[PDB]
Amino acid sequence: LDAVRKRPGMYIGDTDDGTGLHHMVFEVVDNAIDEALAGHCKEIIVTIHADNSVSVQDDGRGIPTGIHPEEGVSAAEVIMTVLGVGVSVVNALSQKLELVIQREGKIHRQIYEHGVPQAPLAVTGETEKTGTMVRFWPSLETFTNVTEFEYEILAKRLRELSFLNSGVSIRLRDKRDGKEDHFHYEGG
Amino acid sequence: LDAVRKRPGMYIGDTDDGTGLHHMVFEVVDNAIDEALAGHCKEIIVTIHADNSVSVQDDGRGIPTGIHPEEGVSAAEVIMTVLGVGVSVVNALSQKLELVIQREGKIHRQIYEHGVPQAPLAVTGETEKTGTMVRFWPSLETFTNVTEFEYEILAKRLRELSFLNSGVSIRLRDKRDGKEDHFHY
Ligand SMILES: Nc1nc2ccccc2[nH]1
Ligand SMILES: Oc1ccc(Cl)cc1
Ligand SMILES: Oc1ccc(Cl)cc1
Repeated sequence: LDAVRKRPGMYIGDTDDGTGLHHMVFEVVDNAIDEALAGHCKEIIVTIHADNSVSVQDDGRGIPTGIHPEEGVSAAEVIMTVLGVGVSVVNALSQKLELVIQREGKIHRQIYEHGVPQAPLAVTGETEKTGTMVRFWPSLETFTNVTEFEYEILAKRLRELSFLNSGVSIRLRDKRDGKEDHFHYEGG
Repeated sequence: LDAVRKRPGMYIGDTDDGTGLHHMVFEVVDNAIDEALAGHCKEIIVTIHADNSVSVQDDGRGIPTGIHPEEGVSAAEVIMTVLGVGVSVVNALSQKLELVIQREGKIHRQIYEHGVPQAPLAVTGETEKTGTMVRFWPSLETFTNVTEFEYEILAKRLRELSFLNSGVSIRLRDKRDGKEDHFHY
């Protein structure tokens, strides 16, 4: 990840005008849509939290959690820490990132700070559901000037995406003011 | 450097009891002694600053500044960013690190934050002197509980080093309370 940290602008885009900041959300959304398309129901939920973090949930199979034979860590960690631009870029440029994977009846949890995992991926409990959740706090050392998420920028893009991804329910929620939207095109 | 950031205790030592914190200084000192040993004047200066940073100076040749052909960056940056344990570990676990190299008639400067160079090593002026200086601010995300440098822990180790490295003068200065020592065999 040190390559991304050296020159963040080359990977995410402009880090001052807010375009790079919103590209962080859309990179994560692309991965979530990818996961949601594997299942039958297919719903993603994008939430803008009151602390200007964004979470993206899907109800898909869940990112692989088993140990990678070469890397010697969970396959989830490899995805988050090895170099669309990749979710590893989002992780690198997030001062905090929370990963929650529900898979094979188990809840898996891991926390990152500036791309560095705080502990190995851990099974913390049980679940009937499946899916992946990523919540990230954009790094204020990287992202300057425009640091807060504009609802309209996300709402517009997710609406455009709904028509290209048939059968995928996309929910947008803003916990700052309670505003929400539901984009679900069922064509074909 | 992510391997170091992932498990800092495994490289630097215990990050809670103060062992790792002080080992940061000693790793930098090891490189300063190597550089001092191959200079005419053989002195290093370890300074504890008021803002809880430490700087280590030598008056040796200055570490190499030319572009490393494989890595494509200054040889100094390769030393600071690629894996005694090494100054790259110290760089990775410092919230800020200032590098100053005096070599071949030129002053070179570079700043790192958490091991990440803020710009390429740059020529900032002219000089007659030679040597290397590294000042580092230990990351308060990594180093907990014991966050401040104890003078006597550093003085004890530098005394031991002065006997082993007989030719090398070692000065220790505390800018918080004006305390100082000069170890030389
Ligand atoms: N605050 C902060 N910024 C960082 C950048 C890279 C690795 C660790 C870091 N901690
Ligand atoms: O919902 C998701 C799924 C995958 C990833 Cl990397 C992030 C969010
Ligand atoms: O004085 C010195 C010399 C070399 C290094 Cl890497 C750091 C400090």
